[PDB]
Amino acid sequence: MSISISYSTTYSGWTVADYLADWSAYFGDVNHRPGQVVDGSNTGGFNPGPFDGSQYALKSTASDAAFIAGGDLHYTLFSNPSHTLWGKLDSIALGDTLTGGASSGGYALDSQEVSFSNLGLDSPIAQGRDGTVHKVVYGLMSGDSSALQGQIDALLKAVDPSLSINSTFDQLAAAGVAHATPAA
Repeated sequence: MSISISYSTTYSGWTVADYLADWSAYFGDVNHRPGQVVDGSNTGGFNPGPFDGSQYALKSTASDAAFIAGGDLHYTLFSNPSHTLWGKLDSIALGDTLTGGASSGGYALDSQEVSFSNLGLDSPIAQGRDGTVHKVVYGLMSGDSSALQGQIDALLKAVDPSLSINSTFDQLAAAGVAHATPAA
């Protein structure tokens, strides 16, 4: 039930908060909003889709950044409550260069920098766009990871009250929550 974090050794001395503030700005905002949607540019994709998946993945339109959201996710499109992403969010993986899809056995990052697993998030359809899953993932699409940061901060303090998003990855490794992965 405890949050698990992976990080490239490159980020060992970063705080989680500082990494996510930079990642949000580096990915930027794909502008998935009325009158701005561009299929194959700023929709992302589900595995296996078309409107539900064990993964939802999106590449930046500003940089090589990409994320993969993992769990059991559902998008309502026009159906009440419209344009809601709901369901279970277990993991967020952040890095560069999205590959794959259903036919490849899933989505993958060429360079996975950081991931957060065992997030334990579950938002029902009835909450619509006010659901935590919706707000966490939409923040990643739109250059504001405040919602994700708050959920990670809460999960860390729940493992041990000395931990927070102001901890470095190396501090979270010493606390048994985080695990170093190979550098790009």
